[PDB]
Amino acid sequence: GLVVSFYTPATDGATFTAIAQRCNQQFGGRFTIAQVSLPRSPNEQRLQLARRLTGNDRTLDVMALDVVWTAEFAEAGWALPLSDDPAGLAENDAVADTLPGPLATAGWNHKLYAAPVTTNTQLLWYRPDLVNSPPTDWNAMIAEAARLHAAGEPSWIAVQANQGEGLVVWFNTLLVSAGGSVLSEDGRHVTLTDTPAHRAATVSALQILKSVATTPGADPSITRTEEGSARLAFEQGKAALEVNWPFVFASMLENAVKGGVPFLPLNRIPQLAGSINDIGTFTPSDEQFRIAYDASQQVFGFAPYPAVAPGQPAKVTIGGLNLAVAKTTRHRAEAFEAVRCLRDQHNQRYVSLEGGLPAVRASLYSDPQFQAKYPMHAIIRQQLTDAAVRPATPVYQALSIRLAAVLSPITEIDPESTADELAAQAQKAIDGMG
Ligand SMILES: CC(=O)NC[C@H]1O[C@H](O[C@H]2O[C@H](CO)[C@@H](O)[C@H](O)[C@H]2O)[C@H](O)[C@@H](O)[C@@H]1O
Repeated sequence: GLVVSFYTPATDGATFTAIAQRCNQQFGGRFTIAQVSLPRSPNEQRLQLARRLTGNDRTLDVMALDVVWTAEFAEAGWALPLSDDPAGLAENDAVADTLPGPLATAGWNHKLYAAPVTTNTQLLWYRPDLVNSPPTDWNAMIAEAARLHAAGEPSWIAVQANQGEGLVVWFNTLLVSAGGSVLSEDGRHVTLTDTPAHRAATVSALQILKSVATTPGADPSITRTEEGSARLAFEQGKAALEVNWPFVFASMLENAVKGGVPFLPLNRIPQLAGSINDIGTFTPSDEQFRIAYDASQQVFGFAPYPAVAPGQPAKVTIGGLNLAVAKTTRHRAEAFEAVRCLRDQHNQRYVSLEGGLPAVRASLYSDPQFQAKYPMHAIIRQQLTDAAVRPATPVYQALSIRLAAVLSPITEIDPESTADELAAQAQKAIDGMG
């Protein structure tokens, strides 16, 4: 039969490949889903997809889009509205049993242009052996890092924030948690410094970035043009504190069974031998998962994202992937059917438990079988319930590029002047000038 192309980020290739294979057994010769990988950064995923769309690549069918691209891909007509499904089933499937935050990321001008498949929110990860209590706010984070430095322990605070979208996500979380916002609701005005309260929020966020940057024992990966991994920095024992997406859970066990984690020698447990499947994925039995998790809990713990204002949780920036159908497709019906199968219950369980990507199906967070294998479900769902959002605007690419260029390196942030520079660059971005 025909082939529905399914473009996903390369680091999520295998996972989605597996999901496609499952769905391929359910169509039975009618058509086949073929996964194709896109580069690692959201900007490059966007660039590849945009080149194929403006180039009228008629072989491009289904796209796994970062939540930040919806607006653009809706305004350009690149992502077909879900109401363009010839079967008329896409919208109802997308809203059914799906968390409202992801759905909000999938909409534009009161219409859905994608069906959420994965969502994302950052947690705090710590070494319970070296850190007696997980810090609840960012000043506590700085104090704990300084204490670990004074104790000769790893004092890095591992944040996946080099000079790109990760840094913008960190800033957005800090800013919204402080009561601020990059843009107005309609995305037409810059709200970083337009009122005293807004400017105060921006200044507090920049101050937190600067103080984390210059904390005793700070990571030297920020003062360089690096592609460093906070996940691997934690897994190598260089950091006892990390804020990152939940996939680092699935990584930690997996890499520990492969022998790649020094302080967690899961590879030396005979009962875990063979728990790595033939394509390199940690697929434990129930008892093997119990063994691995109970061993990991003495050196690996999770906690809510640190608050900005002590006394209430943070507003954590939402991320994830929404499934959209490209306007270039020759088979709208099969593309939307594939979208529906790719996000069904079984594949959501798989994408969360094996792929490390938070599911969007609300039912799963109320499923005890799922909860027993995904111990972070409660914190994830609560952080998704009151999540921060990045601005939804068709010029988000230029906006994020300009904001990242100003923010980095965070060692050079001067809160007041940097706030003014951020507002000016954001204005340039939204003026059709970025
Ligand atoms: C480094 C960073 O944080 N960039 C911002 C994007 O982070 C998330 O996406 C990345 O991480 C996911 C794993 O958790 C992975 O599936 C994606 O392929 C990565 O691009 C987040 O989901 C995105 O919305 C952020 O834009």
